[PDB]
Amino acid sequence: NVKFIQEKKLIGRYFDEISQDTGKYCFGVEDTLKALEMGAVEILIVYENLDIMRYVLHCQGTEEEKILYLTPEQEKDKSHFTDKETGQEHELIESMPLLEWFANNYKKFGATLEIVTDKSQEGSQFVKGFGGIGGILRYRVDFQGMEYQGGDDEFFDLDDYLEH
Repeated sequence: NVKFIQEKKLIGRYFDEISQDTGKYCFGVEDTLKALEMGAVEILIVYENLDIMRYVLHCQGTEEEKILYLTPEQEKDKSHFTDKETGQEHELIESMPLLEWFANNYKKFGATLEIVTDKSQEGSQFVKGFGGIGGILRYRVDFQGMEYQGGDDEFFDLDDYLEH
């Protein structure tokens, strides 16, 4: 099965290149997804046994749409579905198997949707270190997270370069 070897070279190439501080990789759904949207991803690392799914939460008010990943415990809590800035209960419109989704249109994003498992040692590095979703990029790209990213260098170590 290609799975065994696919997960070996792919997964390893993810955690190894990152070992070079090349920032040409990302882990998780949000990141792996965003990078796919960024077209920065060269290859996608998603496991067959992915417990992460995509659910869309919306309210009639259409003033606060929310779509994020939830694990067995997350969907159970349901607290995330609501917000203290709206105090309203969202309404799930649809539910789509993320992993299944990844292989559905990965061609559109231009990323190589490759499946892998935790059977191999490398696989654990992903699931245990991340969760079962990763994204390899072609080259260093600009990432956004906290406010004032363009300058404060939240994820950019280059901030020190500025000093000297």
